[PDB]
Amino acid sequence: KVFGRCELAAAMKRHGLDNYRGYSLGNWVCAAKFESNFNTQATNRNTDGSTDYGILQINSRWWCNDGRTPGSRNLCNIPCSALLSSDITASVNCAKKIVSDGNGMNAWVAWRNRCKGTDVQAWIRGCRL
Ligand code: NA
Repeated sequence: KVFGRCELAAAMKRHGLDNYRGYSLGNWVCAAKFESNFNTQATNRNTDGSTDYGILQINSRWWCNDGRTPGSRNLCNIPCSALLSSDITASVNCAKKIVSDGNGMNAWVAWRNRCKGTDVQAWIRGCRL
């Protein structure tokens, strides 16, 4: 499913992402925008053989099992395909684990390169939150 901006903002807020680990909602929406263009079905393969999945482009090397990443850790205890659902619940539960890992949102290269230090608040402007 491709989410609308405000629709995603509302869903993430509902799933407890607003200010989670002190990252405001604007951050999560910005990240999702640039990682997957708000599409829960986005997949991208990496040169190391791992693949990123879903709206937050979660990587198969550490967080999910896709059966084809040798030496995967599967730290969110899920198949990667679960990350492609129209329901963002598992994506969200796993993102919380990631962002708590030590590097916070720097784990998401597009957040770091495109959202960090910007007025991320603009991503939720106009929504009924
Ligand atoms: Na904008």
